[PDB]
Amino acid sequence: SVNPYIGRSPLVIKSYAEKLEETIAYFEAQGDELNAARTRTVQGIPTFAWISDSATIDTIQPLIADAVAHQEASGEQVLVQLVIYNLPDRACAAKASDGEFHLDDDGANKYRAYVDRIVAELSTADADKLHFSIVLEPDSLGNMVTNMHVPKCQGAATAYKEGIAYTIASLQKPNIDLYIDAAHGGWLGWNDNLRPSAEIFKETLDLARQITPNATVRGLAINVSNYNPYKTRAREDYTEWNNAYDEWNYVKTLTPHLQAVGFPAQFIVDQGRSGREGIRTEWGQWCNIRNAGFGIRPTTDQAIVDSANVDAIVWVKPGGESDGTSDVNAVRFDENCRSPASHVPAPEAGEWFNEFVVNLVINANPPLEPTY
Ligand SMILES: OC[C@H]1O[C@@H](O)[C@H](O)[C@@H](O)[C@@H]1O
Repeated sequence: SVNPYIGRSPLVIKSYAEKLEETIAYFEAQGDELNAARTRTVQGIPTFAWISDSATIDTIQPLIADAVAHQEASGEQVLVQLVIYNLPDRACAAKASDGEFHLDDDGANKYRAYVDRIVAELSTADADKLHFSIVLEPDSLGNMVTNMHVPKCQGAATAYKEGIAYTIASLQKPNIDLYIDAAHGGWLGWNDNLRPSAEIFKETLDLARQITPNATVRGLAINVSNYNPYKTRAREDYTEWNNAYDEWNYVKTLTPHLQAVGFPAQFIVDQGRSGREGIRTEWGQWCNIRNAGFGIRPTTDQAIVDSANVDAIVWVKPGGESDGTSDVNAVRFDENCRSPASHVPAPEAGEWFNEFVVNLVINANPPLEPTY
C-alpha cells in the first residue's frame, strides 16, 4: 500500500469547470475582473467527481477517455478522483440528500447492481491505463455511531455496512485506492465516539473480506462536504473538550484508535470549503454555510500537510453544488438548510448555487491567484 497521490496529477473535472462559467459570467457582469480571473483559476483545480445516482455512471467512461487523452498528451500519470454515493436510504439523519434507492423498494439489490455497473466501467482497457482514488459513501457509517435514535438510521444500519462492504469487495484492483468516509472532527472526534467509529470501520472492512479475501482499503476520507479548518487559526468555543478541534488534530486523535483495531490510518482531507473559519455558531451546522471560502488547494506537500498519516489535502465536495434546498415545501427540505448560518435561498442538493460559489471565491484563504 502506497500513497496514490505521489507521482500523479489529480484530474480536473471538466463538467465542474463548465459550471463555473456561470460564476465567471456573474463576476464579469459586475465588472469584477479580479474575481472573474480567480474563478478561472478554480476551473483548473482538481476535484472529485461524484457518482451520486445511476445516471451519473454514464459519465465515468467519458471521464476516463478524457483522462487517458490528457495523460498521453502531457506525459503525467493522472489520478481520477471519484465518490461513490448512492446507499439505499442515503443520508438517513437528514432529508436534504435522500437518494434514489430506498430499502422499502428493493434498495439493497438496486445498490448492488449500481455497484456492479461502476465496477464494469472501471474494468475497461482505458480504465486499466489509469489510477483511481475513490471515496466511499460520505455521511453513512457516522450515523451508526451517533444517530441510531433516528428511525431511518436504525433501519439502514445493516444496509450501510453491507453496502459499503460490497463496494470495497468489488473494487480490489491494483490501480484503485479506496478511502472510507469518516465524517469530521465535530462529529466522530469526541472522545466517546472514537472507539465505536474505529470499530465500525473495521467491522465493515471485515465484512468486505468475507466477500473478497484479503480485501483492503487505503484509509479514510475526512471533512468531506464540511468546513473545518486543517489547522485552526482561532479555536472555536464549540470545539472545547474535543481533541479533534481541527482536521489535522482529528487525524492525530483518531489514528491510535484505528491502529488498535488494525485499520489503516492513512487519510485524505477535504479543504474545498474550509478557507473561512468563524462562519458557524454550532458545529452541527452543515447546510450551505454562508460566507464559506475555498480553502487550502489540493496538495501532498508535507510543509503544509505536516503528517505522515495524511496522503493529501483534496477538494471532495465541489463548491457551488448545493447541500440542500431551503424550499420549505420540498420533500427534501431539511431544517438545517435554514439554520441561522445558512445561505438562503438555496436549490436542491447537488444543484448549482451560483451565489454560494461567488462567495467561495471572495472568501478563499489563501486568496486565489487570478488567471487573467
Ligand atoms: O455535490 C456533491 C454531492 O453532494 C451531496 O450532498 C448531494 O446529495 C449530491 O446530489 C451531490 O452530487
